[PDB]
Amino acid sequence: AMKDPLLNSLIYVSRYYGLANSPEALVNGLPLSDGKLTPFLLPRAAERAGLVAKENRAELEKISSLILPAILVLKGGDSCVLNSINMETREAEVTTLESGMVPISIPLEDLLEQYTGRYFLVKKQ
Repeated sequence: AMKDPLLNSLIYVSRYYGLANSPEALVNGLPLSDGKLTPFLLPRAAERAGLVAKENRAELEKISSLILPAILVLKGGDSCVLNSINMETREAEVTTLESGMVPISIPLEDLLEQYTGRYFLVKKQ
């Protein structure tokens, strides 16, 4: 059972890129907090995966579909992958710690209420 939301989100993106990385490799040599990744460590974890991750600020509806999947920082130390947003149906597709590796649909309103305004742009090295 995965408990680290940022690690779950990073593993999903690594896998989306066909990059095989144990959760172990991704945290190797990093100083975790209460056993978990934080936004401060995530660029170095991404490097260990063969990715580049960079934190940015944007309102949710300003994030381009073109850069997805992105990792959203959510209130309370949580995170998810943003896979897509449909503005017609007002639904977002996200991958959460509870959904594991499976993207799920949620109401856009719900994501807006938890989103902090900060996200990671993730791409291959």
